[PDB]
Amino acid sequence: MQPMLNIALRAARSAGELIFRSIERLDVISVNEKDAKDYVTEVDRAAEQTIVAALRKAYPTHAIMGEEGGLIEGSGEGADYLWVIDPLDGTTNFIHGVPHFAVSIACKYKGRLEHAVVLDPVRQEEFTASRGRGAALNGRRLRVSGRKSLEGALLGTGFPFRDNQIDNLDNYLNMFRSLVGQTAGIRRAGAASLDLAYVAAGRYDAFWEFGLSEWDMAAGALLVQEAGGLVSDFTGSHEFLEKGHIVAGNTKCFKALLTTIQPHLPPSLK
Amino acid sequence: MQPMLNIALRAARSAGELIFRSIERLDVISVNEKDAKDYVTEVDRAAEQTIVAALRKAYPTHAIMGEEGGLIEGSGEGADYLWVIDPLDGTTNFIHGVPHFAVSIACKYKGRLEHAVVLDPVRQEEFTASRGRGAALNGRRLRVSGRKSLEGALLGTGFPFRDNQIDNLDNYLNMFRSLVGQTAGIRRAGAASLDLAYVAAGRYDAFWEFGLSEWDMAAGALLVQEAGGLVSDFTGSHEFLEKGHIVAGNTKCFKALLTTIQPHLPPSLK
Ligand SMILES: O=C(O)c1cc(O)c(O)c(O)c1
Ligand SMILES: O=C(O)c1cc(O)c(O)c(O)c1
Repeated sequence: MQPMLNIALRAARSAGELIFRSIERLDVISVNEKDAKDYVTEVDRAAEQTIVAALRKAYPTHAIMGEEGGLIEGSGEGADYLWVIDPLDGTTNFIHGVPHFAVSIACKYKGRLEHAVVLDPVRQEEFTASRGRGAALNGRRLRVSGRKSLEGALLGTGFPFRDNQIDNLDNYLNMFRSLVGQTAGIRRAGAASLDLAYVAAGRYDAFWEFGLSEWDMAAGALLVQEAGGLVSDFTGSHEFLEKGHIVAGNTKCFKALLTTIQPHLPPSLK
Repeated sequence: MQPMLNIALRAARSAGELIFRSIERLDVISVNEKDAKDYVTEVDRAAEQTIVAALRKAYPTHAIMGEEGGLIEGSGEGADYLWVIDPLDGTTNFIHGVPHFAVSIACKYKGRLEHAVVLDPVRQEEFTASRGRGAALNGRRLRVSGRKSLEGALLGTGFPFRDNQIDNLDNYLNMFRSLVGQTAGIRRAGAASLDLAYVAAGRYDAFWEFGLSEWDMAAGALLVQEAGGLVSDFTGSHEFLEKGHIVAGNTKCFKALLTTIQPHLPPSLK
């Protein structure tokens, strides 16, 4: 891999080790729900510090973006590079003790995905990719599935909003209803980055979600493109990071899933 | 532990080793669609034989009822024991290469759940219980969560039915709609056994599903009861194993989920 992807990978590993070590005290701390959520914010910030420290040791002039910290611009040539970091994808799973969550690290050069790490530290699954270098899971070269249609497909989605609102719920369930009929299953495991990784690995045949922020999609999107898959927003265009709505799949199941949800979209998602 | 639970646990381990070894040859699947389902049948039958050989080595007079093999009756005093086995719960996940599935073994004495093992061989998480001894995860005592209401709750569910048409999905989504309300999330992960285990561990606050077979509910239902939790069918009665509909939770989330679904059941599930 590129030295840059190796540094992203090593960062993701250190953060995942700290997050992994952090899940034990939760069931002990879980008795105070608000104090438990405060603790998870603190674990997330410790994970962000671990990632940023490792990245900035190799590239102190790069720009960095996170949910909480926002955009910190670079300097010189480094102004062109942007690290998009989600230190813990699947915070609801994490607070409940559900072992399915991940560190997510993307590197963008002039707005285009260059490098991606999605790291499951419980299963110790390291998903990696660089633009034009392909995708891998623990060093095994990854490829999207061969499935030709939604019949007998396994699809993923989520509902990533921090409150259950009826407009988002109605539109979400409209699409869900329309998408059940044929599939071998529909999966809601609760971490967008792992869903996109699973499409890249051939474990899922397609994935769709709206309401996502860039840090939840960026790495998974490169994994899927480098796996020979397709990624778009709900209009079929390439602004999934900016719009928050994404369809990702193998080529055929991507097209069928994108076409299937259009009749159910409000103009908001068009 | 009791020798009988130890034998259950050892059998679950050997089947998990075989299923784990069987996931590597998949190369995250998509070989031939038709060949893949047959492979799953082969893996499941090999695993059921591995479990049954350990069960009959220790207890040759016990009755045994498997997902593959169906019901084989016992003899003498052994006739009082029924082993209810799913050698691989989460077959659709397994065939796609999604690493979330479990071996599930219950033992019933005179109609009553007596022993339970649910084993996740990827995360190597061994959930165990005997009537009156409590439940454990890798030997560590389990207790259902403290959450007092469905507000910020995490729910588990699934809908394995695929009819020619969307009627049965409609009734399922009637229940789903009524249950979203104030919840933090719902999960659709593909293995009922692990969802009931997750209620028993405090990882889910409650769970509901209909169309389930006994071998997928039996072990998880004892895990929940021994974790201080509640199990019933969709009417609030205790015919979940026979009817295929089940609600499991901590005290308050079990009651609130039971209350919320009552108006939304079809006469099918009364
Ligand atoms: O219940 C859901 O719709 C759901 C809940 C979540 O908290 C979540 O992250 C997800 O991806 C889906
Ligand atoms: O078919 C099943 O055993 C099943 C299907 C699901 O959609 C699901 O979430 C689950 O826990 C189990």
